[PDB]
Amino acid sequence: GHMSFKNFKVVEKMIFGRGSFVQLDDVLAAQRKADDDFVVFLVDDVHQGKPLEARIPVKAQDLLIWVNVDEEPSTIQIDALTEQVQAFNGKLPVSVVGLGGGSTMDVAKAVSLMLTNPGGSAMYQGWDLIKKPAVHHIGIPTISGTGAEASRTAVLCGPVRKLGLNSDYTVFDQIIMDSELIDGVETDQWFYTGMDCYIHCVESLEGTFLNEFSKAYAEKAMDLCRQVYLEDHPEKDDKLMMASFMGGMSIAYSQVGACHAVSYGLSYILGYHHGIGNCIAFDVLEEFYPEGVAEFRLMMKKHNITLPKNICKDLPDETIAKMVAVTKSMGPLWANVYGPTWEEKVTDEMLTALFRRI
Amino acid sequence: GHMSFKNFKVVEKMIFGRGSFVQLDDVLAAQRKADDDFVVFLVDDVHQGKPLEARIPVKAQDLLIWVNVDEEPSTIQIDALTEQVQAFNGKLPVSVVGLGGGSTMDVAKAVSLMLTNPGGSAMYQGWDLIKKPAVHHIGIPTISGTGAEASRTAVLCGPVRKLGLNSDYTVFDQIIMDSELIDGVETDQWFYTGMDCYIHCVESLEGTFLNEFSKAYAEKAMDLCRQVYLEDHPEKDDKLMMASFMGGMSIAYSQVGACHAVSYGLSYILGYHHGIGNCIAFDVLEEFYPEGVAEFRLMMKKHNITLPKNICKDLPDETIAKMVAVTKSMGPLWANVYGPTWEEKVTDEMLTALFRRI
Ligand SMILES: NC(=O)c1ccc[n+]([C@@H]2O[C@H](COP(=O)([O-])OP(=O)(O)OC[C@H]3O[C@@H](n4cnc5c(N)ncnc54)[C@H](O)[C@@H]3O)[C@@H](O)[C@H]2O)c1
Ligand SMILES: NC(=O)c1ccc[n+]([C@@H]2O[C@H](COP(=O)([O-])OP(=O)(O)OC[C@H]3O[C@@H](n4cnc5c(N)ncnc54)[C@H](O)[C@@H]3O)[C@@H](O)[C@H]2O)c1
Ligand SMILES: [Cl-]
Ligand SMILES: [Cl-]
Ligand SMILES: [Cl-]
Ligand SMILES: [Cl-]
Ligand SMILES: [Zn+2]
Ligand SMILES: [Zn+2]
Repeated sequence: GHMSFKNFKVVEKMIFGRGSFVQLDDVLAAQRKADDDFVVFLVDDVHQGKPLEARIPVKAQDLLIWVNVDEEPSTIQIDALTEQVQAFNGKLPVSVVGLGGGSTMDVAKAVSLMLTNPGGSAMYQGWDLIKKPAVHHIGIPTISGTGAEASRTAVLCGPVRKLGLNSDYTVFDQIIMDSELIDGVETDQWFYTGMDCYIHCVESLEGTFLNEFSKAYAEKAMDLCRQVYLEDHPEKDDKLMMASFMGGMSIAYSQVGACHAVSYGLSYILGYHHGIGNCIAFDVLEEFYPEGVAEFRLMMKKHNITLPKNICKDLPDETIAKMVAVTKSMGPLWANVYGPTWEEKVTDEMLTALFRRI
Repeated sequence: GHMSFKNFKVVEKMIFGRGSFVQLDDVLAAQRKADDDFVVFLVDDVHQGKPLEARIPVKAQDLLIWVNVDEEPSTIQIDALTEQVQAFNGKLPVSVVGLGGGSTMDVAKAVSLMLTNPGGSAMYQGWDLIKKPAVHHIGIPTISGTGAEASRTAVLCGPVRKLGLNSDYTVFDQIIMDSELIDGVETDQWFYTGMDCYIHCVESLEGTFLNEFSKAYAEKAMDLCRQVYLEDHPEKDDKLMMASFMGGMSIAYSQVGACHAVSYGLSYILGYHHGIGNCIAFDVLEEFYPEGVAEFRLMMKKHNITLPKNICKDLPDETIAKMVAVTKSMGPLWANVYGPTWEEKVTDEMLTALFRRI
């Protein structure tokens, strides 16, 4: 035998450019072989009533689903959506479009997978469980930072917990990166989601699992984040969309760390959304990432960002302990932070003290 | 109608990591459906007698061709190689491997194309002329900087001139980036080929045709080049391989400029190789790229690089004029430098004066 590095599968086709949403209809047309071939549009319901709605190239035969992301995606939701598509028409759609953030894009990835992989989405939560190629699927981010447009995963809250459908088949066939679509995101959520990128970079770049491929992508996306959140460039939306993209590219040969691991306890037990949750966690992690936290804090001041505080002050001991146990279980993240002796530092007590500061 | 941005097609699968050459045999095995399915290895003849030769996973049925790159690739060469493969076996090979620099990788791309596209390689020099998908093809760079592992082109000297087979079908199906394979490149050629990356970045980043996608890739590869040629990092070979890669990625929404346009006259009339030729040209282009040329010159001093000088001092006027006319004809490059009024600055006299300084 020999050791193997990951053979990394990327999004094969991409359009970058402001206004490029207008090209979606042509990309779709190339998949519509028959007159009646149809497309599923999964669209974040934030876009309902906004200028983008009128531009979505929906045909008479197509299925437009408004996705509500008040809660992040779940296996139940995926399974209901996949049955909806199945009841809508006897034919497979020729493409599934995810038009939204990480949540909606992940919904589109997962639906496109479940349309060709029976048994429900929970069954495929894990690594390389998907047996058949997905329906052709297109990702179109309308808020930048998760890198979900680029990744091989779709993160779903299952019967227990948030875990991804990781597979080469998960990857979008096509992405369209049109930063006009993000120009209206509100300041706080713009900050929360873009900090998903920045924080991920900081974590990855301090990790024990890192090569120069991932390092170069993470460095440059962090650089782009600094330009967006500390400077004032006319191309700020294109820069942030590019950062997001580069972040996603960096995932291959890197890992997250202490912020994601903590954030994961907050999300799973207290229902905090992914972006805000990482920001909340990062602000108590100055001992892990002193430079990144200091810079993050200047970024927050620059943009009048106020994080909620005292979230965990009065919670029952038992609820803390549940977050502690979830966080502690994320071995590969803690190994990324501390190396193979991580179990000696990642204690119930050290974690409890972090959560009590949030 | 609407405007369209390019829908950029990238290498779909990639392995990055030192030692990953050992994985080539497994990647090949996945293409060998029948016992007797064969592979073509196109290998730069520099590797003959070197440690790499013994490691190439050549099977009894396979065809190993030593490619001599004393001259850069030509349509005649491509056509002869494609006929050799055709005479070797009645079946199509299941993959074509290019193991070498830009020259060898481009030979592999072009052979893999010609095996499924009859009529000779000259006929396909241009844009999107290829009618049928290529044979599965794998690029494995053994000297870093051209970005040819990433690009949609294969540059061949045709009946006239160097022009590429540009097509989405040209793109490698798989790249393997193993910087162990570049650790032995000699100082001067290491410099010439890595400067292909750096100079390309400088040109692109000053261009009128540039978006933030290409800008971020070009910036980061230029950053990596600076780390390699001005600093002294233990990971210098991984950094340069990554720079090369990122350079290739930047091509989509950018263009070259005055260095490539000049260099092209030198190559076509005087037979200068691509890397050295760009270095030779760049050293007279301080008025176009003052900062890049100054830095390039410190890089040369750091590595005891001496460029040949007085190349054109005594040439016949007529030979200068041929280089001038070739260089002047590269409109899109000159438009990248000066914008749509470029014809008023790009004169016979201005170009002649540059060439007489080389
Ligand atoms: N697949 C992956 O690799 C990956 C990576 C990181 C995170 N994630 C997942 O991504 C999800 C979070 O994604 P996210 O941070 O983009 O947030 P999101 O998709 O939940 O959206 C956040 C909010 O912004 C709103 N929004 C979206 N586009 C907008 C626009 N143009 N204008 C105004 N508002 C807009 C949404 O309606 C929602 O209120 C989580 O479920 C997380 O698990 C996935
Ligand atoms: N397809 C593209 O997008 C693209 C882009 C830029 C340039 N190009 C083309 O690339 C070609 C030049 O490529 P290049 O600069 O890599 O040089 P190359 O392929 O010609 O090789 C240069 C020299 O280095 C030697 N070499 C290669 N690997 C080595 C190793 N491991 N150790 C020692 N010596 C080694 C070669 O034998 C040769 O002498 C030109 O034909 C140019 O037109 C193509
Ligand atoms: Cl829904
Ligand atoms: Cl929340
Ligand atoms: Cl040859
Ligand atoms: Cl030469
Ligand atoms: Zn995240
Ligand atoms: Zn070049």
